[PDB]
Amino acid sequence: DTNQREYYLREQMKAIQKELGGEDGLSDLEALRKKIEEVGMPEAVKTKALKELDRLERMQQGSPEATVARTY
Amino acid sequence: DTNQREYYLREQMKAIQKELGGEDGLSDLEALRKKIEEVGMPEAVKTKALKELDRLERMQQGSPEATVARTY
Repeated sequence: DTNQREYYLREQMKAIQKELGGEDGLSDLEALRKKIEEVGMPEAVKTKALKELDRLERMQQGSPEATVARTY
Repeated sequence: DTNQREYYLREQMKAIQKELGGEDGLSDLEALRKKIEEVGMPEAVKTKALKELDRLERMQQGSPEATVARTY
């Protein structure tokens, strides 16, 4: 039930996050987060990929740093 | 008083320019939509064309990337 309350909270963040500037998509970073936990993968490289994803998530997009971390 | 005057006159003139605009002004958005919908066309490139159109619909000017997605 505590997770229920939390996931409602972030459902509301879904709503305003969507409508606050238009919706690019299901948030293709969230598509990457889904796909990482589908294909394979070994445990060490899954940890490395999730740290790389969280690093890409909190930087501003369109940076030349970000277009390398997405291609990787 | 001067700040409130500035904001009112600023968006007044911009609304004047919008009204002096019919059919979204020149409105290259609907022009490239008509340039999509009247030729071809396959189906995955339909999705690619509509997502590039939706990336053009959100941001309008200031970044190089808006004109990049226009040309692309």
